[PDB]
Amino acid sequence: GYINAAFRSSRNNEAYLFINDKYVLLDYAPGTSNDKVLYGPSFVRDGYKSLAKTIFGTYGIDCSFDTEYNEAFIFYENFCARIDYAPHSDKDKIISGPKKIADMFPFFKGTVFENGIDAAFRSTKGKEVYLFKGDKYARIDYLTNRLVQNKSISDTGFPCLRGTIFEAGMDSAFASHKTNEAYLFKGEYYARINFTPGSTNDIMGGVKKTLDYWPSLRGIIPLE
Amino acid sequence: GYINAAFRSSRNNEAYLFINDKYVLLDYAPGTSNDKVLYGPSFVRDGYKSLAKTIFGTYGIDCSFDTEYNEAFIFYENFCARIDYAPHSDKDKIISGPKKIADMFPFFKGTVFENGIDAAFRSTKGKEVYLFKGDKYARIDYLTNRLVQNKSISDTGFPCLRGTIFEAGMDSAFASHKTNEAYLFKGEYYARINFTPGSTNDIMGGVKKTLDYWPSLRGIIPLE
Ligand SMILES: [Ca+2]
Ligand SMILES: [Ca+2]
Ligand SMILES: [Cl-]
Ligand SMILES: [Cl-]
Ligand SMILES: [Cl-]
Ligand code: NA
Repeated sequence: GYINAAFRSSRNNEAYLFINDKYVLLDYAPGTSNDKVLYGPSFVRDGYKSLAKTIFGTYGIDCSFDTEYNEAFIFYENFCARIDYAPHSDKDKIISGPKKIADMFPFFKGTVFENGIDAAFRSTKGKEVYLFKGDKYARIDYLTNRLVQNKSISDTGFPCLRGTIFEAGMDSAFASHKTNEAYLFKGEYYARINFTPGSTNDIMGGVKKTLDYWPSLRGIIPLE
Repeated sequence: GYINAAFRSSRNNEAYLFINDKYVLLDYAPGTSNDKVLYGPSFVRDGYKSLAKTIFGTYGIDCSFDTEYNEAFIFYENFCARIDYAPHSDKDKIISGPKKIADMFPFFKGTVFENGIDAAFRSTKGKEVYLFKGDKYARIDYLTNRLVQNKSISDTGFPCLRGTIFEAGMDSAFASHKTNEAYLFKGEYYARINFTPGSTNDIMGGVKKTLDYWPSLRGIIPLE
């Protein structure tokens, strides 16, 4: 039971992390630690009124990514929804869905992404998102609803992950409030990366143990 | 666009039929051809407002059975919920779920029923129910949450069904308010059967074309 999904809040330096059927709201304070739990751990169904009687409320959220304003796509197995997460209030609502992935994103039909997605993060470019499944990644535009390029190997688009535990897949991710940086998680490990839409990038600090650098998560992960 | 799910109402001679993402409430006037549409066709989304923001609202119901009082279990693929259908009123609500079938009914783990069920009808005996998947059927008690006997081929428990289209599966079923009768559906066909819990068992006037004997369904099946 490690971090299964995450997205960047519209609130500065804040991020929602999903673990099993629970979530935490974190001030992740980039470049220090110093990170601090703001809310949770609590059941998704308790913190998100609009998700209470849904599969997301029962089983939690296994992938997500922020889009714009106070909205985010959330996933569980082959299903997804777009929600308004109304940060710091009880006014969350389902905007679109819930739908199967294939009905929300027709271009994933007959692909490995059809039955579920491992992780995703929001790009700094237009309305683009990177999504990950097994050792593959996709790059999409969620507004025009299109695949920007062929699905390919994670290391083809992210050469800096060659030779690390992340080359074979990742469990969760979110974009930082710092431009062109992102966090990737897998088991007890994380990495902070600098990406640039195009190619040639780097890992800032290498693969670190998560609890060594996110002290706020000590009594939380791994969740029994 | 055929009947996918159905259950018997607590109100005398009324049944709910599910087709695609819609439903109809029928006075099905048994042993007779004076059935009549009490309500619908309507979207499940619209008739049951407790389901509007769930997978059941988006995709409809593919299996169902009444339990007792004003309750019924509903299914869509590997998911199910127990609902109060609060007949001839608003105020329908979810009681339990949505949950995976294997979480609601743990004895189905590792069986063909784990990922979905074709059809079901409530027994006259105790809190027993007959559920169908492919050419197999199960007998359960939903109150005690117990598989009552081994999973058997459908023709092992309903020999009368041998040599008919039903021997290989049912799309949909519900129990009649008439004691020990049930209706079975598949394609443009249906049968009415007299069953006897724990014994054998017969067919009432053979397989008939549905539209011939259920005129109130004229504009409704096949739905687009
Ligand atoms: Ca995940
Ligand atoms: Ca069915
Ligand atoms: Cl998944
Ligand atoms: Cl792609
Ligand atoms: Cl749902
Ligand atoms: Na998923």
